[PDB]
Amino acid sequence: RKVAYLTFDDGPGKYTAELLNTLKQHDAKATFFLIGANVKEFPDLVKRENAEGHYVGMHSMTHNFAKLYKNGEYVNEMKEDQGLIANIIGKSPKLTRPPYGSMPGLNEGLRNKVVEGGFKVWDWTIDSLDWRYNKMPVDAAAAQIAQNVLTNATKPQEVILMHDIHPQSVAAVPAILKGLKEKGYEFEAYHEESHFPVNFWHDNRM
Amino acid sequence: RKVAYLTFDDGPGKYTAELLNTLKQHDAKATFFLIGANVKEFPDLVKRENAEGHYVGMHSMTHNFAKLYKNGEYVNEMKEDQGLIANIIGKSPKLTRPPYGSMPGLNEGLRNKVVEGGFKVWDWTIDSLDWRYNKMPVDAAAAQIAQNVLTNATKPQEVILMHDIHPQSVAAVPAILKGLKEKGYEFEAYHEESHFPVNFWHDNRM
Amino acid sequence: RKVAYLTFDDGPGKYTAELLNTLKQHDAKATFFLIGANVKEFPDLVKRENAEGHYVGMHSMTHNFAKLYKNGEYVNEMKEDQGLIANIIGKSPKLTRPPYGSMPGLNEGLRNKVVEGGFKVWDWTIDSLDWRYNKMPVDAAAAQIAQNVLTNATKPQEVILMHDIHPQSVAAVPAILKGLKEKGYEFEAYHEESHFPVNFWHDNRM
Amino acid sequence: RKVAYLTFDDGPGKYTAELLNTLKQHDAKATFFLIGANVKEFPDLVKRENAEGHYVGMHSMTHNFAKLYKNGEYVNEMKEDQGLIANIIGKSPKLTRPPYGSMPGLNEGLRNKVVEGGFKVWDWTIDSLDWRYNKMPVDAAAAQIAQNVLTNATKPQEVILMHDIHPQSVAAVPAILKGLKEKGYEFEAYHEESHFPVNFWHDNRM
Ligand SMILES: N=C(N)NCCC[C@H](N)C(=O)NO
Ligand SMILES: [Zn+2]
Ligand SMILES: [Zn+2]
Ligand SMILES: [Zn+2]
Ligand SMILES: [Zn+2]
Repeated sequence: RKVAYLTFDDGPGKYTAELLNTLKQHDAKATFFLIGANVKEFPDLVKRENAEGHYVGMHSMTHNFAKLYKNGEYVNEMKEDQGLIANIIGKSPKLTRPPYGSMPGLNEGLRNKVVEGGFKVWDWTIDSLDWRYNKMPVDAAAAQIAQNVLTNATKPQEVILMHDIHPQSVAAVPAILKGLKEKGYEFEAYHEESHFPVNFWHDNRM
Repeated sequence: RKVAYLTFDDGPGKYTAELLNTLKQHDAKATFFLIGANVKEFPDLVKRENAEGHYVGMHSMTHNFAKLYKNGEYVNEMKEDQGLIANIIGKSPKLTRPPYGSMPGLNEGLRNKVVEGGFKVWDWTIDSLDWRYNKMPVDAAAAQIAQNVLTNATKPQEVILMHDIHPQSVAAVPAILKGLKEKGYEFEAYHEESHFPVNFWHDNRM
Repeated sequence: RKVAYLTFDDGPGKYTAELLNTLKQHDAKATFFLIGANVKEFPDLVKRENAEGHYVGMHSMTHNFAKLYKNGEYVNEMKEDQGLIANIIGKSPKLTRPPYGSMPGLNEGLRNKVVEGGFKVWDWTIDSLDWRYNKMPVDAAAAQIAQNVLTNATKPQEVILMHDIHPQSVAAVPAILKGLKEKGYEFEAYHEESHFPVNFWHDNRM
Repeated sequence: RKVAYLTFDDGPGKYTAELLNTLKQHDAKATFFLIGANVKEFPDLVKRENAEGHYVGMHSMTHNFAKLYKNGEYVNEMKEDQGLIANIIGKSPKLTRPPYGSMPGLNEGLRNKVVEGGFKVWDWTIDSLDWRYNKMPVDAAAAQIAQNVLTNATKPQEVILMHDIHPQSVAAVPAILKGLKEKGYEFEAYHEESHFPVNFWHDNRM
């Protein structure tokens, strides 16, 4: 079975509800990796993401490279971001998404602390590259991002990276949902029991 | 449609002429990010890079993290570097490659300055790790450096980070050239007219 | 009659148990040079190395060059390390493995004191370089590290230097085991009564 | 095609005239790498070595790892040793043999200085392991030593590392000298305009 894991970073944002509506019409499940401050400011959308069948994961508190990796705060920020989400959805997620991917920031020491604290790490297999088209005419941008994604969809499992804080990304998800559904894909959320490694370190403990 | 951008950093140096011959024999173009100290010491090598169809960009004066980022000399140092390079080749190139990468050093202050100065910032999407392989037989090191590069070229555009100031790096270039070619890359150089963003801050202004 | 002596340094550590299993699966015996702080923290791992047919040697307390050599605490530290290990496994090992190798730390005075104290000193005849491969996917590093050891085993007795305190290192050992055994090596531990000299000073009193 | 390049280090010494007699007795030609202070002390042996058709090359002034490599004095000591030898044999040898081998002592920087100062660098392809048997019965010691050597002789050219300051090494030579004539080998000395690379770095500028 060819599965497509849509993943969404740095949320929630002002386009998130738009996106949740779009995904529901297509009976598509997804994963969100939320930043701490956005959880505080959008508790509703967070509750809604869970309620509508999507996995809710963490993406830290600061999204600051020096704190997370150089100063080794990764696991602490994931844990605090875990609390905020637990307070809303009533369960403590295990799946983290490292800001800026895990390579090279998540060294051998921190990778131990992630395993030792119960967390999994998921990077991705596809960069939609949606940030390139920021502040550009949404329509044209989005269809380009769909190209970025659709034409790299090759292997049975695919973990796609998108940012639902950007309009062109959210706008792209329509056209990505059609073309992937074509090539035999299914759009599921990440399931914690069904975990399989997807990380730049090929580190199978996460 | 696939294009690989070999980029060589910290040069020019005593191996740089050898690399220039290898590039020319294979009809391949690359990009060089130079430390001004070497611009001065090897001005003929700078002049030849530009003359053989390669891009000549800046990589600062001091290559000192503290001066560049903590003290905020990045844009200064890149313009000094720019001036020196112009005197030799007649162009004031706009592309900068930050020492130690942009993340975490190029903060938002400097990033604004970069844009207000009309400069451009390239990081990389493939790290050859070439300079680390310096405690082994050069040919064996070059094999492992090619292997790194060859097995990470997946995207239609790869910005491969190397350093022309180490023997194992230049020795690695032929295997690299041959491999990517079988995978379908061309080895164009950077063109300023065709700039597409490549940093770690996902800042598509630079 | 060819014999590979796998040696692991700076342990025990969080991957030592996994490595201990993997040795067991292949009936291979090895040698562990331990740091005193680690000996104190993982006492049961020490016991398990010993109880499984491995030689348990010393690698100082501080792994601090200036304290060991410029200050001459080498024999002191290896003696305290010996004391700590004996309390666990019942025997006072004699063999030490110098942090940073013996050249040039183990000066003549210290080499004399080594011999006066009944200690033996081993450096190695093959550097895996394993610990340098900590910025790449762990499988990939492990394959390069295997390649290193395999392509350098040519002498009837080879002492391979590794570190069991790194994931890529422990991941390299299976491919190292298979390979050397293709080349007809068997994997013994160090044996006190069968001591032969292996050091950079060519001092056959050690 | 058969060639065996016997090389002897750290000379001249007490047994060098014996060795020189042994080689002459077998029409064998060899290579000596001389330490500076031994050249000062044994001018006749140095003179005699050149006069009888063997190559005379340098092996440094101090034979000191930290001065040569860490403090970067290698080339200076080789040039100084070179002067001493020129003052006796009326030419300046190009071939140096690094104390302790070139790996990892001779880094990329020092390998440039050696290239630039006009010097070549020969390691070896066979370690006699002669130093193991020091202060042991010269008879048995030598026989073992011929064995280590003869055993690993299989490639068209061999560069054997021996030490003519040791009695067992010298005594071993008769047994080696036609252990190798049968296998085919002929015993030539090194000649500069016939130079081919034999170095642990596989650096072919050397
Ligand atoms: N100490 C270091 N080299 N830092 C690691 C990254 C260096 C960066 N690729 C660079 O400066 N390239 O020129
Ligand atoms: Zn993010
Ligand atoms: Zn640099
Ligand atoms: Zn160590
Ligand atoms: Zn020597």
